[PDB]
Amino acid sequence: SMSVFAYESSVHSTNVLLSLNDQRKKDVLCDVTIFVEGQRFRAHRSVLAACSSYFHSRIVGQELNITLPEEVTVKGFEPLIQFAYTAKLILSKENVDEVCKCVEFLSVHNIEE
Amino acid sequence: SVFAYESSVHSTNVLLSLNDQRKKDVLCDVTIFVEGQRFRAHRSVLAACSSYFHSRIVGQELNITLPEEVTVKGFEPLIQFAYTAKLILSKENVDEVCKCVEFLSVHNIEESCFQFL
Repeated sequence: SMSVFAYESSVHSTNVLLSLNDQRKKDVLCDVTIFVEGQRFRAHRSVLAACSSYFHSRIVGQELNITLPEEVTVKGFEPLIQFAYTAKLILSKENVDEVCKCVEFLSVHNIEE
Repeated sequence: SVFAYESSVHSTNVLLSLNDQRKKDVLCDVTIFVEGQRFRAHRSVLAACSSYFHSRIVGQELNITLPEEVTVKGFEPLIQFAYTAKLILSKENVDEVCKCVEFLSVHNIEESCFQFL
């Protein structure tokens, strides 16, 4: 019958993000280093720009080194880079104000505040 | 006490953004040559989506020339799949797309739908 068919993968995007996270954790095929409180986080500039307006501004014109200022803490940032790369944001009484602030600062998209 | 949120759309937003960078030619790092046509992409995404690109990328400005088995008619829908999750097949393109999936070893495509067209 069929002249056309639109095949749709329900697993593909989750799989891309998983592979990008695996790249990140193994430090393979990354292209940016973020410095937070003197701690080095490896990442992909495309993914950071996708997930955050702040990173988008600091990346789009441009290896790359980005220093986040003292308002950004590791306790606040670490869960957000994990969100960026996993779709899962784990918050606790301990980290929630630091995370909340760092979402305003980095302008991280798609987080129900 | 803890709240853990899991977005089922988040990975689909990131891929949308990456597709938009790709179309604008912003933040890309590899150029693919197919039939003398130039396709800009992200090496990380091609590696994630294809064993062939993974081998050509992992230890490596990056230029990747696909051989004459790879055609634009076969390739274009697959680079679009890789960045959208949607593969549009037609009686015209389906054999070319199918061969190019075998050649590139593109992940996450149910091969049984080639048979519909």
